[PDB]
Amino acid sequence: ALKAPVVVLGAGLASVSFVAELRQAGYQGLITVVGDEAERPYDRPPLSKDFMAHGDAEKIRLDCKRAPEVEWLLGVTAQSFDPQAHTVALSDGRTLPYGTLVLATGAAPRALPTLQGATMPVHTLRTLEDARRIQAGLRPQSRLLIVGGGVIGLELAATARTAGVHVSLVERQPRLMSRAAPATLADFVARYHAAQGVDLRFERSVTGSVDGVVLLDDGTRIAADMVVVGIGVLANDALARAAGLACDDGIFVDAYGRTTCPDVYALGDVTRQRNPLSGRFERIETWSNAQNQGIAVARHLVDPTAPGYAELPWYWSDQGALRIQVAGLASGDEEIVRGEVSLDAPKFTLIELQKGRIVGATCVNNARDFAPLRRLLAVGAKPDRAALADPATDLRKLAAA
Amino acid sequence: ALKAPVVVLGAGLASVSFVAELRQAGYQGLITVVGDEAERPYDRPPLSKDFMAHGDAEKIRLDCKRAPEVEWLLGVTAQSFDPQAHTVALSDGRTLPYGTLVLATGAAPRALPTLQGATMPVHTLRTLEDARRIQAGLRPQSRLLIVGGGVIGLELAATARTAGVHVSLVERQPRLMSRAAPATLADFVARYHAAQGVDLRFERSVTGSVDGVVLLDDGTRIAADMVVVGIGVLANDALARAAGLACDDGIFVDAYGRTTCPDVYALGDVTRQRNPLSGRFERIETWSNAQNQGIAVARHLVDPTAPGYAELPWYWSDQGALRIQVAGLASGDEEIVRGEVSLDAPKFTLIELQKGRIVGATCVNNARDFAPLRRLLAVGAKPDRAALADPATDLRKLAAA
Ligand SMILES: Cc1cc2nc3c(=O)[nH]c(=O)nc-3n(C[C@H](O)[C@H](O)[C@H](O)COP(=O)(O)OP(=O)(O)OC[C@H]3O[C@@H](n4cnc5c(N)ncnc54)[C@H](O)[C@@H]3O)c2cc1C
Ligand SMILES: Cc1cc2nc3c(=O)[nH]c(=O)nc-3n(C[C@H](O)[C@H](O)[C@H](O)COP(=O)(O)OP(=O)(O)OC[C@H]3O[C@@H](n4cnc5c(N)ncnc54)[C@H](O)[C@@H]3O)c2cc1C
Ligand SMILES: NC(=O)C1=CN([C@@H]2O[C@H](COP(=O)(O)OP(=O)(O)OC[C@H]3O[C@@H](n4cnc5c(N)ncnc54)[C@H](OP(=O)(O)O)[C@@H]3O)[C@@H](O)[C@H]2O)C=CC1
Ligand SMILES: NC(=O)C1=CN([C@@H]2O[C@H](COP(=O)(O)OP(=O)(O)OC[C@H]3O[C@@H](n4cnc5c(N)ncnc54)[C@H](OP(=O)(O)O)[C@@H]3O)[C@@H](O)[C@H]2O)C=CC1
Repeated sequence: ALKAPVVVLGAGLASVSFVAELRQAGYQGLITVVGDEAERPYDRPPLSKDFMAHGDAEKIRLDCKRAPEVEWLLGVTAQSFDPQAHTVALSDGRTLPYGTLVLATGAAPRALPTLQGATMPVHTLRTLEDARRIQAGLRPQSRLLIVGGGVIGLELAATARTAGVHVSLVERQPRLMSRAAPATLADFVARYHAAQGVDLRFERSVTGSVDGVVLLDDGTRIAADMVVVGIGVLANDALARAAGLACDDGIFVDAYGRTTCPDVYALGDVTRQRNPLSGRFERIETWSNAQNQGIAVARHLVDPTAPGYAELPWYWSDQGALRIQVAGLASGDEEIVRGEVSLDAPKFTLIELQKGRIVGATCVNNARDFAPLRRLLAVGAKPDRAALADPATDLRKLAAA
Repeated sequence: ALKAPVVVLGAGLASVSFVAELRQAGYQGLITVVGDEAERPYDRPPLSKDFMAHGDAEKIRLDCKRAPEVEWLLGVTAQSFDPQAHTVALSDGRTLPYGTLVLATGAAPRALPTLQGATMPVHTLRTLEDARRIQAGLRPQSRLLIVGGGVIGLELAATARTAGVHVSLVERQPRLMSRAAPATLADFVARYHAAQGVDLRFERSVTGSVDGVVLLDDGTRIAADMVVVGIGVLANDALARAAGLACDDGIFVDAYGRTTCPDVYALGDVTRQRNPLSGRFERIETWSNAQNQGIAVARHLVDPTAPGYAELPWYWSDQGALRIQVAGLASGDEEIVRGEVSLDAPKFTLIELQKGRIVGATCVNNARDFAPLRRLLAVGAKPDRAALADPATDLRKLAAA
């Protein structure tokens, strides 16, 4: 079942969470983690916010305290694994044996093919190294072009604007945050960023670039000092594909984290997995999934009577004045709006229903309502829609029933 | 690896092919097959053609000669399996032990929700029982409505027209065969069926029905004596889902037929698997996949040095005067047309290319060209596009190089 020794590939949040849970659950056998970045394991969300702005990496490290007696092979790349021999080949020339192999290799940013041969700075934002490079190439009154209106681009937009950087943003879709956000939220978010001076360009794609100017598909030009591309990520599933595991931009796993290869597990951003709400497989890229799927897989490995991973997806995104929280599905057959949707001290809550049942929720600058909404979502609650809209209703009270 | 005893769930083409290959490859341990239909195992394509027209089921049975010493439990439903206990629970009250479990349970037709409460005959066409019922409810000059312009509906359309049945066909898409057919082929096929008297209704959906009349979304009505619904199939993956395997309208498998559950394999229509051409996972519903994936999985189970399943997808469809064969992707960046596309003695070949490389092909009434085109497709050939178009070119010769 859980067979020693355990080897984990990747040393991000998912991996750290997994190995800390193994220890906490009582596994005392060998754990070796292989991490290609030569960095003390660290959390990524500050890279678009407080780290980007203030630059102290020692405030963003992950705590490995709950993972004692782990050897972390930092700055080392796993090059292949042989699932028959039960071995992993490392870039430093060593080989690791394993009883259980855990793939927690995450995802890497998609490149924009039309900027491949560019002769101006073009960066993506995923690592400490990326953050440091983008940080050092921006100055107040510089001109930053962001490609992609996802949460990373928008988080960077906010931070750049606060620093006095002029920001343009090109998005292929008619709206921002098309991945996992209610249209009502996306529209408001566009309203917010436009008011903070972001120059938004919708339904535009980059067709190429020439000597410091980016070219768009509507025949026009944008001049920038730097391009940051944030058009999503792609699973780091190369080792899995080579070794014969089922993959498709992500390693297919069940609720136990099992791949199609015996004794090989996967978790976090690298996985394609079931979303219990939609009942479909999806590659979930959220911080909460990385942590929670990692814990769930570990728990069940040590104690096979534990249930499989069962959490419903949620995320937050901090974008300047907007502290955004989103849980569940972006849409249902009904949206209930609690509060006013206003740039004047923004504060509101959205609730998505499907046939009377809560299937998703959004809070903007309203954390207190988000926890109880997540509880209602989990148990498939069907509150009175009238009470859901009524400002006088205590969602915390409601949730407690 | 291959651990006795072997239990297979489902007794269709995929299952028969799998168990015959196990025997041929040298496995001599127990094989028990559980098949819910109380029928000698049989092939389905004649159900829309020669069986529908002539009604002799003894011409459509699968040969189990190459699968000696197999117990076929016909008319028995597997209700669950316990992958820990390594047992399968049967509807007759018995339990089967297994060393290796193989899920070959196929797929069932999708129902049309707007006809659920209908009070006129509404059938789907998948089994011998379906065929017999549709057969007995049609008469010459009866009015048949077919919902769905896939190969099954079109095959039935042809057979019904030949029998003197009036046929209407409603399709949601602007074209027929939207699943896996080049647009050039689909357009011609519509031309053919219209000329044979089929009343085609595109971009229409059924909204319901009232007392022998079907209602459409454009506010209109179609009167028919019988509706046959052919809007695709859904994987029979219930046992897999309950048992904790990764599934999403189909059981995820790698090229060895492995699911995410140790000692459980799956093959045929029930599987979601990698299409090597598109590099994406797909549920492939072709006869050739059922047979060939079943053989490939068996071969590798007996002999683990054998390669995994590697075939590229292809199918045929016999529709009246049109003997259609299609291999690979429906489209690339270029289509080459060999011959004239004409209702006057139809005979032509399409070739789809992607950056010089053959990625798909179609033959209509030209079997001799289809085999060599499949060989060129397999090795990713890049023939001179000029020679591909030139009528004087021998594709068989070309393929032999
Ligand atoms: C700029 C930024 C802002 C973010 N803000 C938010 C946010 O507002 N909200 C939110 O929910 N999430 C946010 N995220 C955080 C995010 O969701 C987590 O970082 C992520 O989900 C963690 O997943 P992971 O541990 O599986 O993968 P990763 O963090 O990618 O870790 C995988 C590691 O494995 C390494 N690796 C890959 N292949 C190999 C190999 N062969 N050998 C060794 N190592 C290998 C990778 O390089 C990587 O270091 C943000 C991320 C970024 C980059
Ligand atoms: C009308 C018709 C026309 C066709 N014509 C074409 C064609 O022109 N071209 C083409 O390429 N293909 C055609 N097909 C044939 C087709 O592609 C094959 O029949 C199919 O791919 C076989 O897949 P299978 O063996 O995996 O599944 P199936 O044939 O569905 O066999 C699975 C069996 O398992 C049974 N089962 C499911 N659950 C359980 C359980 N819990 N316990 C026991 N048994 C269970 C099912 O009832 C079924 O009998 C046609 C099919 C039909 C119905
Ligand atoms: N469910 C989840 O997994 C969610 C994850 N997050 C976060 O998302 C982050 C990563 O994604 P991010 O970088 O922000 O970008 P996104 O994945 O959000 O994508 C942003 C936009 O880029 C567009 N795009 C994608 N591909 C291309 C392309 N080839 N050319 C031009 N445009 C393209 C997309 O449009 P289009 O749709 O047309 O391709 C999309 O509108 C992760 O860090 C994660 O934390 C946030 C919410 C939910
Ligand atoms: N690659 C493969 O797997 C292929 C399999 N085949 C054969 O396909 C057969 C089964 O499919 P078949 O029954 O013919 O139908 P199809 O899967 O071909 O679908 C036919 C049409 O039905 C429409 N449709 C689907 N769902 C609905 C719905 N809920 N309401 C209204 N219309 C809908 C589809 O449109 P829409 O797209 O909008 O949903 C589609 O255009 C199998 O027997 C197999 O042999 C043939 C070629 C390739």
